Amino acid sequence: STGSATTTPIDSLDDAYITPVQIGTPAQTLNLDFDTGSSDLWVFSSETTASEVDGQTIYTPSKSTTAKLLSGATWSISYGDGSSSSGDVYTDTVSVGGLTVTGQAVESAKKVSSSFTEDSTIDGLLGLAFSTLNTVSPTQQKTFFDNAKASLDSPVFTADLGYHAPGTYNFGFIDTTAYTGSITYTAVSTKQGFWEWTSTGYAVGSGTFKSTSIDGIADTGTTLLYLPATVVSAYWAQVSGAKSSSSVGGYVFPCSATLPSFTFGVGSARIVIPGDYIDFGPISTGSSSCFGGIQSSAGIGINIFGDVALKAAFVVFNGATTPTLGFASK
Repeated sequence: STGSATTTPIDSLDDAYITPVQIGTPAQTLNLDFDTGSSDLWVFSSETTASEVDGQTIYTPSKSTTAKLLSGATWSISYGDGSSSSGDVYTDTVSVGGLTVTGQAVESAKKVSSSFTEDSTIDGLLGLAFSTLNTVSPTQQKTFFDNAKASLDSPVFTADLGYHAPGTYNFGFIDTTAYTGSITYTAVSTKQGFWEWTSTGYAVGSGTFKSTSIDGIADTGTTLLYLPATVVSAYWAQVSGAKSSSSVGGYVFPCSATLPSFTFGVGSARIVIPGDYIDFGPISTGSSSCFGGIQSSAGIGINIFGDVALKAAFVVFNGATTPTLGFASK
């Protein structure tokens, strides 16, 4: 089997991407944030505290003839940005782009943090990291991809995120028309439950490529590119007037600036992020100071190849017995 679904930016800045997902019988379609940095499929629901729902579409398990309460199961998650959610668990039929999994754990939110309430466009998350990170207790549950894998034509999914435009998540096949050149594959460590890999270096604009190992995670659920402070300082030094602002919480730059590209290495291959992918617009409405899309990871504990980086590539998440990642230009 295969599946293919369009993923759409939630706003004009590409702050996140939403993908329609069919849950239950009859189908209830919710727009979920596909997140290769986490491993829970959770949704706003008829059980979510009413004051914490503000425009989201909800899953109502009582209206699904295939929903079954997973007795005794609860979940609770906290994300790297400080947001969180928790609740109980159903199993139900879940379909993405024509690919159907029966008995998928659907984690129904009883509580969500304010950042989720305030984002009316995201109805939940669909985790695509390794199932070892799933938070369901006392019996950990499998991700959608883990449940689908054995049925897929090939045990892979691909992320093709657009810049200011829709893109595609495919399951079970590699669309050879969706990229240019070849796909370069690179080793993955699953020891932390992430799609963790080592970039071979970087360049700023037309500058020379610096060969240096940068360990980080491929994370579709993170907006920005978080890299070591040395790398990030080298980037922003090429933007007149850019500075790190403690009050704003990262590098800002004059909105009148032209941003240089940023290149990252995948083996001997190179992925070029155009400068305009690094512009996240005014820090507040009407400001002439703009927020940068490349930020320091120093306060995180891990480097994160988020959407800024991933949207410049066609990315293969190869879930074979020994997982690997592939990157192609497009």
